[PDB]
Amino acid sequence: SFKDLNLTDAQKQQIREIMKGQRDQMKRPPLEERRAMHDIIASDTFDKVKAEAQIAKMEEQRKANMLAHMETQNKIYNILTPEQKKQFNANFEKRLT
Amino acid sequence: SFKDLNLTDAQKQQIREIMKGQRDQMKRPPLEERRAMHDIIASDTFDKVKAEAQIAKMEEQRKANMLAHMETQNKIYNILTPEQKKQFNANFEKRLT
Ligand SMILES: [Cl-]
Ligand SMILES: [Cl-]
Ligand SMILES: [Cl-]
Ligand SMILES: [Cl-]
Ligand SMILES: [Cl-]
Ligand SMILES: [Cl-]
Ligand SMILES: [Cl-]
Ligand SMILES: [Mg+2]
Ligand SMILES: [Zn+2]
Ligand SMILES: [Zn+2]
Ligand SMILES: [Zn+2]
Ligand SMILES: [Zn+2]
Ligand SMILES: [Zn+2]
Ligand SMILES: [Zn+2]
Ligand SMILES: [Zn+2]
Ligand SMILES: [Zn+2]
Ligand SMILES: [Zn+2]
Ligand SMILES: [Zn+2]
Ligand SMILES: [Zn+2]
Ligand SMILES: [Zn+2]
Ligand SMILES: [Zn+2]
Repeated sequence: SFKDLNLTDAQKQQIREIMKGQRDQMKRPPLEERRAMHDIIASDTFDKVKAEAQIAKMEEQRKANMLAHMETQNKIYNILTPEQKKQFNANFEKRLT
Repeated sequence: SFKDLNLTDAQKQQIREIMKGQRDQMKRPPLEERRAMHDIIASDTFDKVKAEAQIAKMEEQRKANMLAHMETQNKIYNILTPEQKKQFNANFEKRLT
């Protein structure tokens, strides 16, 4: 939640420039992934080998998405003032998502 | 100047580290050059050969100073974002030193 940091107008513009500078922006849990999960779950046995293959399948896409996310967050962190960084870091310590 | 350069606090710290890292590094003794220049000017006749020797001595100090200056500016340039580099380059066109 960047919005509780009292972002300056300059910082709001800088965030826009960062988010345009790293926009993917991917959709919400691909239907294909869900359908593969569905096939594993709605079966009379749990197929662990099949499940492992399903879990691994989008590893490349996850890597690209998570790299973009982390780089974006790092860029935003670095436009913050020392006061804002302390608040961001305190908030980080309390959340688990 | 740094005119319209939106420096991150991380980059402002990096600049301080660069500028401290050049202000200490090599020696600066310039009063001797100035005193030799003074003695050429405040003399009953102009000694061209002596003046040429003073100028050549000054080239040593100029080299040291210019190398330090350019290296410092290069280090600063390389902490900048692409947007900031474009602004730095535009500003460079308007400044004289
Ligand atoms: Cl489904
Ligand atoms: Cl069956
Ligand atoms: Cl069966
Ligand atoms: Cl793989
Ligand atoms: Cl943490
Ligand atoms: Cl310069
Ligand atoms: Cl300069
Ligand atoms: Mg060096
Ligand atoms: Zn900007
Ligand atoms: Zn389904
Ligand atoms: Zn199915
Ligand atoms: Zn069966
Ligand atoms: Zn296993
Ligand atoms: Zn793998
Ligand atoms: Zn993200
Ligand atoms: Zn995150
Ligand atoms: Zn932490
Ligand atoms: Zn005299
Ligand atoms: Zn002479
Ligand atoms: Zn300089
Ligand atoms: Zn300069």
